[PDB]
Amino acid sequence: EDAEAKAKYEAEAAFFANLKLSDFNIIDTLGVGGFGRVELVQLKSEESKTFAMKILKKRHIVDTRQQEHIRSEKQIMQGAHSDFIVRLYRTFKDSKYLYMLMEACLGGELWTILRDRGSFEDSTTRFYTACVVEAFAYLHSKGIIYRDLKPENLILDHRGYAKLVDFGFAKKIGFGKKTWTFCGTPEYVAPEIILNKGHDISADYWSLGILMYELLTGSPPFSGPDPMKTYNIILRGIDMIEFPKKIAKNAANLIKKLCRDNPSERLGNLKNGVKDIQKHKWFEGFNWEGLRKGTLTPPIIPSVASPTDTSNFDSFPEDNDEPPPDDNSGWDIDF
Repeated sequence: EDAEAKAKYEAEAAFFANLKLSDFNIIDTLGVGGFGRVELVQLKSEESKTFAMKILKKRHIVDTRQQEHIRSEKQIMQGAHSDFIVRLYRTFKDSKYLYMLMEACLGGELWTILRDRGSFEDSTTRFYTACVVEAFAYLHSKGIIYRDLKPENLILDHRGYAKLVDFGFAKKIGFGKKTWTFCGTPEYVAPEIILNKGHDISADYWSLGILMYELLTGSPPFSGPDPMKTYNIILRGIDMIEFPKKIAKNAANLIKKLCRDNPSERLGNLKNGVKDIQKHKWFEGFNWEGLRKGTLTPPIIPSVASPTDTSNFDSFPEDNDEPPPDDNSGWDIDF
């Protein structure tokens, strides 16, 4: 359906080029962080159309020296056209804020669902991991590293399909090159990142193993009382970890194959690439075709009554903060 899809995407681009911020009403808050907030917004002329608007304070970006990361986030997410990646339709800007008009996924944050349930069963975790694998296949085929994989970066749509959000640390990297930024909490850093050896797409495969473990247990496999102990545990290796009994044999095999120390040895980096992950015995009987067609039934069916239903999210108080200072540095010229 390539010609149909291209026509649909062109029509979308033309549709969003014409919108202004005054075309939207704020419905409710979907998330609050240090970056800013994510507000559910409703198009005034078509009340069935709602979106997740991420609103970031520009001065806080400058203070944290995240300008390049944010520009990369916009470029990568706005150019990505994947059913397993939250769409970024367009951006806005004024002197104090950046605005990112994203696809609204009202099934809820995977991290809050994981919190409520404690842990996910094997088949549930398998569905979510397959969603991540498809997203990674797309990005890596485009030479993009995601880096920031964790439950907080996955969100469910109204169907229960999981999609990657937050591309703040995503980065395009050349063949035969590496990047050096230490991103993410200490529990999620690959060994090459801990040892300051540089990293590439292979680090994503490490994170995939971590994510499976966390989804199956509620906690990532390497965690100490302090960051240095955490890194020493990571250097000790996935094979030195005492896996809990609930993790199935094949899941443990796949986790160990993704979390190998040598980046060139990790599953997904070998001769058949991501196929080696998809063909792993853990995915025996998993219908990848049905997942990409949307016909596979998700493990958790969200209840969403309408495009303005935010009941799958935690409640958040309205923004009452002092506005940040203006930022006219011009680094946001493309927004």
